[PDB]
Order: sequence, then C-alpha cells, then structure tokens
Amino acid sequence: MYTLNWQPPYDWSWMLGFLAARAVSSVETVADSYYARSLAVGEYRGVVTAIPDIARHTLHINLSAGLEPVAAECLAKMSRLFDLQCNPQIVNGALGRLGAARPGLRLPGCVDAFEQGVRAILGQLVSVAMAAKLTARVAQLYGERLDDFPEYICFPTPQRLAAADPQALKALGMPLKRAEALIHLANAALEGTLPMTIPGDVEQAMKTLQTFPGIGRWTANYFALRGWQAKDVFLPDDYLIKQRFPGMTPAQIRRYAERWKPWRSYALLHIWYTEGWQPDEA
Ligand SMILES: Oc1ncnc2cn[nH]c12
Repeated sequence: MYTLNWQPPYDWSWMLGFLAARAVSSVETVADSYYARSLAVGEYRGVVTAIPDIARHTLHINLSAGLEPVAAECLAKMSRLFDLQCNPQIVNGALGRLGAARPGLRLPGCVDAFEQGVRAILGQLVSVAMAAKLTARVAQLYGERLDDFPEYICFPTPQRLAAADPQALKALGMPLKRAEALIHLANAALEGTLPMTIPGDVEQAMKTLQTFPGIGRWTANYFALRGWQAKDVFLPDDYLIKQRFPGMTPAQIRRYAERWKPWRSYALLHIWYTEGWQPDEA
C-alpha cells in the first residue's frame, strides 16, 4: 500500500464518473470509492487499486504481488491517469469564470500510451458507450487473463495486435481501415516510433502522428490530451464540442478557444461538462 499526494480541490466524483463510463469490461472496475484495473509492465502482471482519502488528500495505491517488482512505474502510471501534479489554483486562476463551476476538475490521463492510442482510434465516429463495448471485444479476443485474478484480463499487447487478422478486428464492429490503423499502431509501438511519454514539442509530434494511416486530427488531439496529458489541446472537431458551439465551424471554434491558452485541455474538460454552456459575443 503506497501513498501519493494531491492538492485540493480534487473532484473525485467527476473523475471516477468519467472513467466508469469509459471503463472496459473485464479490464477496469470503477466504483464510488475506488478504481482498479489489470496492468502489465513487461512480463509483470497484476491488479492495481487506487483508493482516495479525500480528507487527507492522499491517494492510496494497492498492487497485487505480480506488480511489486515494478511498483514505482505502477505508481507513476496512476499519477498520470489521475493528474496528481495539477495545481488547481493556477489553472482556475487563468481559466477564470469557466472553471468556477467545478474547480476540482482534473485531466484524465492513461496507464499506457499504446493502450490509449488504441482507445482513441476505437473512439472514432462513435459514442463513449459503443466505444467501450467495442474495446471490450477487442480485449476479450486479444487480451490475456490473469492467473491469480481470473476475473481480470490485460489489455491486448502490441505483439498480439500486430499479428491480428484485419478481418478479425473488423468483425468486432469496425471498418477495415480502422482495423488496419490499429495493426499499424501496434507495430509503431514495437519499433518505438509512437511516443510513450509526452514529447517536448507536441504540435510537431501530433503532425507526425497524423501521417499514420487512420489517424485524423480528432484522434491525434484526443490521443495527445489523454495519451500524453498535454494541457493545451482543444478538440474543435469533437462532436459534443460542435453542440456547445452551434453554427461555428471547426476553424471558428479553434479561434474561440485560443483565449484559454495555455490550458485548453482543461478548458475542453469544463466545456464538455457544462451542460448549458454557450459562447460569448464580440
Ligand atoms: O471521431 C470522432 N470525431 C469527433 N468527435 C468525436 C466524438 N467521438 N468520436 C469522435
């Protein structure tokens, strides 16, 4: 049982709510007071559990025996998933009124960049629910079960998804193109062309990321945001975002969002979670 710290406020209800909707069956388990999921670091496999202690603003992490050797990297992954580094006072100060609603809003990251990349692609032109349902089938088919914890299955590894038959993934509910994008992503991960950690120059990296087959602007932005935890990325192509900005084109929305620099990623979250949100006038 390890412990990590965070700076108040931290809207935990919103965070687990966010992960619960996107949770992949037989990978993650999200509840009101904790989060848990299978996790593979090299040949080390197990179950990671995160328990927040709101009062003492400390997150308690529990690892199953198979992950102890790489505990540190497991702790590092949890910190990036829950954005423990965030300084709410600064972000809310810059965001101003926009963040006034819920100052405890955090940027949901990930546990592994290759996995998230896979999720972003699977999230293409489809709802959160449909996406999760699809990702579960993919994990069910190409994932490996935990010996000590039979109820859990590890997200498919790059090697496995590299040799997956395009048609096989196709049958799960995606176009051939989508299935080929994933296959390529798998090989990119194997070679090391896919940045597993946030790069010094995000824009350049995203640019390179889009030269990949099946990776558009939305997927690219979304991946950077969750996959690298980039704080200044907006999604002008996002379907929900369009709803929030009626009539305005992607370019206009992109122009509108410049006012939240250099925290557009946090701006994106708040806009996503303010129901009756609407733009100004000028
Ligand atoms: O592919 C996609 N493009 C833009 N917004 C969304 C939302 N979900 N999936 C999307």
